Amino acid sequence: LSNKLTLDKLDVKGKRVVMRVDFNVPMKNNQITNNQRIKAAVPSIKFCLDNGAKSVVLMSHLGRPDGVPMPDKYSLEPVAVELKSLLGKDVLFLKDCVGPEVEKACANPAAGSVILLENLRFHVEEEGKGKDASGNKVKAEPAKIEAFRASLSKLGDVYVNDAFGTAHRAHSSMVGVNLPQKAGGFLIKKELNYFAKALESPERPFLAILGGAKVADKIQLINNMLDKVNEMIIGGGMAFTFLKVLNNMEIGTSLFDEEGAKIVKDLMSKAEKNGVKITLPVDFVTADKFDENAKTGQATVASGIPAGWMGLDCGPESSKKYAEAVTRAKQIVWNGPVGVFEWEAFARGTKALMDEVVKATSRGCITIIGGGDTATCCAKWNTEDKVSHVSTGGGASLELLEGKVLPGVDALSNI
Ligand SMILES: Nc1ncnc2c1ncn2[C@@H]1O[C@H](COP(=O)(O)OP(=O)(O)O)[C@@H](O)[C@H]1O
Ligand SMILES: [Mg+2]
Repeated sequence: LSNKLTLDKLDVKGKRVVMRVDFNVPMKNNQITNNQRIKAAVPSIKFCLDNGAKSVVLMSHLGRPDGVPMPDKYSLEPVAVELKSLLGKDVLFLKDCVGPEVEKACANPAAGSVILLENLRFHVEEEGKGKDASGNKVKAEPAKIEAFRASLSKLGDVYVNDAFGTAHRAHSSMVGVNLPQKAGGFLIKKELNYFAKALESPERPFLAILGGAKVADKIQLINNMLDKVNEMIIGGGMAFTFLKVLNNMEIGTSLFDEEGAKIVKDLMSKAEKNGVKITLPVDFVTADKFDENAKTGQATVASGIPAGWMGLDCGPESSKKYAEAVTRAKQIVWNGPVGVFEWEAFARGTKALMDEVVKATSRGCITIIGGGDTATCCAKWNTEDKVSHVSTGGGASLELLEGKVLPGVDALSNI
């Protein structure tokens, strides 16, 4: 960022600001479970308003609608409502993010107008791909992508990107906006500065804790991370891929990444060569279906998971092994709950791991927890202030740990 235009050097007096934020907040039945990512953008938004912005037009994705409109499942409308509360200002919600009606509402707003656009991923051109409404994979057309970007660019005179949590995504709203000044917000500044200091020479041992459910994405990041860390917990939804390939463990209907499976053995060889201690769980809480009211069971690696059942949390021997890796660390980066922590039957391991990480912070371990869902763990159990840093970035944070530049940063104007 030292090299890039940032919002503190952007003259906004009388300008419309179009601002990409990560408002991809966790939900249960169109209710916001954690407004952390919303609050995190407020400093950038208030700056613009305080310094005389004509308008701030906010844009984000929510979940993975795959390029089809899904207002019933994936609308940002609840986020506009929560934003109102957080800003003390009213927020005009629009039901689309591009096209003539949107351009019109954004062309010349009343001074101080805050506008939140609908889910960008209701359009295929944001990601550059998705699925048609029948579930068949489609790829977007370049001339349509270009038009999508041109339409977004009409909505502001100047562009800010404060979407740290999405900064690893080279999507239209993140790298494609064509305006003369493209400036990083304060949340991006705050996050890049923390990780720059913490990644420069990590305290050792440096433990990465990888869990969660986006197994196809995350498994592809392990290879570079193995040059940076001394230990790695591979837990949550990611473990099953590894145990299937390594132990031939019967995993039931647990998450499994078919492509990921093909590099597991390569990753474990690299880990052995780099002296990275891999800790996989050894036991599970199982469920007879993917429901919070499912019947619960126990499984071990040796027993396997029964057919039709899925592992949704680690068990007590796993928690103990996770605790011992946490006890040995001087620095930790954790992204991905180690169970379906949202559901109380499957929350105990993630809760146990959190208690250990809080303890560790107390004896001077540098502890970093990131992700839309992993940070919600901290909100759930009131630990946001009992670890060293809660980041709004999960996958974005792991890509920094890999040593990469984030495209959403790299696309900003130079100083
Ligand atoms: N064994 C599992 N099977 C399915 N989902 C899991 C498992 N363990 C954790 N999860 C889920 O992982 C999700 C979070 O994954 P992810 O989005 O990758 O993390 P973050 O948002 O912190 O980057 C949670 O919603 C949680 O329910
Ligand atoms: Mg997530």
